[PDB]
Amino acid sequence: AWPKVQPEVNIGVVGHVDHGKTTLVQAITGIWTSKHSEELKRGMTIKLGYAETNIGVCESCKKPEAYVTEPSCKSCGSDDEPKFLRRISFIDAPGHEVLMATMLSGAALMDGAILVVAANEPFPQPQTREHFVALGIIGVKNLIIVQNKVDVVSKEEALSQYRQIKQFTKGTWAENVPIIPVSALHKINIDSLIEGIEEYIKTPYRDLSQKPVMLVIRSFDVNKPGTQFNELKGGVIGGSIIQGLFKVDQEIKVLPGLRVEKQGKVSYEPIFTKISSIRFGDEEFKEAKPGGLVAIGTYLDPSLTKADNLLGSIITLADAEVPVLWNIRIKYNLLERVVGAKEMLKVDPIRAKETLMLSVGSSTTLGIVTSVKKDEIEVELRRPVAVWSNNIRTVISRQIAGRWRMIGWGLVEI
Ligand SMILES: Nc1nc2c(ncn2[C@@H]2O[C@H](COP(=O)(O)OP(=O)(O)NP(=O)(O)O)[C@@H](O)[C@H]2O)c(=O)[nH]1
Ligand SMILES: Nc1nc2c(ncn2[C@@H]2O[C@H](COP(=O)(O)OP(=O)(O)NP(=O)(O)O)[C@@H](O)[C@H]2O)c(=O)[nH]1
Ligand SMILES: [Mg+2]
Repeated sequence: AWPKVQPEVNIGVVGHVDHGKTTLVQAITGIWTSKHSEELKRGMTIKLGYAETNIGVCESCKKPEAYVTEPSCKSCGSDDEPKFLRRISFIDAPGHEVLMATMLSGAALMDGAILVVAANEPFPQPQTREHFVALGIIGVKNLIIVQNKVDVVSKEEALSQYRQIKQFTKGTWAENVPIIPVSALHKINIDSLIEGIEEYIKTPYRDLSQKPVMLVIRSFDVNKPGTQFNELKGGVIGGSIIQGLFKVDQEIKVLPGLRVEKQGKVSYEPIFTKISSIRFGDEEFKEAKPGGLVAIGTYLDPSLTKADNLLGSIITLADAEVPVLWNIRIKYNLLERVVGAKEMLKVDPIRAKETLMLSVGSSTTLGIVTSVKKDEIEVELRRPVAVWSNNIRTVISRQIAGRWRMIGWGLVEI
C-alpha cells in the first residue's frame, strides 16, 4: 500500500485564459478544480482551484510510462507495486485578464509552476506574458512549460511554436526550463509531464522551526443540510503553511482579524481560536506542515468563515508578534511595460494620490500613495495587512483602461 500523507509540494498552474490549465490538472489528478456556480456556467476558473495526487514509479518499467498516480503498474506491464515518491498538489489559477490579482494571491503559495501554452493560439498571448513575468517577480523559478492542445495542430506548427517558446525564454531566468507537449483533453503524454514534475519541481527545503504562518485563501462553513447536531462543526479556514507547523489543540489567531469599531474609529480585532481538526483533501491529520492546502477546523461561529470571508488573512500562533499595518513603506521597482495589455504600453512613474492595488501574501488591498521617492513609496491602505517577516514581496498594480494591471514590485519594509 501507499502511505496516507499530506502533499509536500504546491505546483502552480498558470497561463492565458482557456489554454487548458484546469483540464491539465484533471488529466493528472482526475479532479475538476472548479466548484463554484459561476465557474461552471461560464466555463472558466474564477477562484483558485486545488487538487492533489500521489506520485509513484514502477521500478521494473521504462520511463516515462513507469510514472503513475495510483498504486498499480499493470499499465506498463508489471504486477509489482510502484514505489511511492510523494504526494503533490496543484494551485490552479484563473487565466482571465481581470483576475490577475487572484493569480498573484495563488502565486504566493507556489513552490514551482507549470505555464500552460496552447499550441493553437498565437504566442505569446497577454496572460502568457503576464503570468510568466509574475512568476519571475515572485521568484517561482522552478518552472515547466507545457505546450497544450497539440491534438489540434500539425507537427510542423507545434515545432514552430516550440522554437518560438525557446526563443522567448532565451536570455531570461527561464532559459533552461523544459517544454513538454501534451494534450490535456485526450490525456496524451501526461506521463512525461509527471516525470518532468519529479525532475524539475523538487520538494523545497522547509523551515519548521520558524514561527508558524499560514496564508489564508479559503474559508467555509462545512455544515451541510440533513446533518445531525453532533456532527455540526465550527468554521474552517483554508490555506498554505509557509513556515513552521500547526497542531490540533494549538491556540491560534487570525490576522488582521475582524473589522470592528473601537473608539469611533474602524479597527481590526485579531480573531483568537483553537485548532479543532486538520485535513488535507479527504484525510484527517494531527499536524500540518508546508505543502498542500490545509483545512484548519476551528471553534469559530461559521458565520465568521462562510464564503471566503477570511481570504487574505494569515494564521499564526496566539502569542506570535506580527505587525498589522494600515500604512506601509515599499522599496519598489517598476516594470518597463504593461505586459498584460493586448498592446504593451510603457509604465508611467508612480505619483502621489494614486490609488494602487497591493498584493501581499494571499491578500489584495487598495491604498493611496501618500509619498513617492526614487526607490520608496508610502501607501495608506483601505484595510491593514499582516506582515509576518521583513522584506516580504509585494506586487503593485495600477488601473489602466478599466483593468488592474501589474506594473511593479517591491519589498515591504518594517
Ligand atoms: N483540443 C483541446 N482542447 C483542450 C485541451 N485542453 C483543454 N481544452 C479545451 O479548452 C477549453 C478551456 O479549458 P480549461 O481547462 O477550462 O482552460 P483554463 O486554462 O483552465 N481556463 P481559465 O483560464 O478560465 O481557467 C475547454 O473547452 C477545454 O476542453 C486540449 O489538450 N486539446
Ligand atoms: N479541518 C476540517 N476540515 C474539514 C472538515 N469538514 C470539511 N473540511 C474541509 O473543508 C473544505 C470544505 O468542505 P465542504 O464544505 O464539505 O465541501 P467539499 O470541499 O465539497 N467537501 P468534499 O471535498 O469532501 O466533497 C474541504 O477542504 C474539506 O476537506 C472538518 O471536520 N475539519
Ligand atoms: Mg481554469
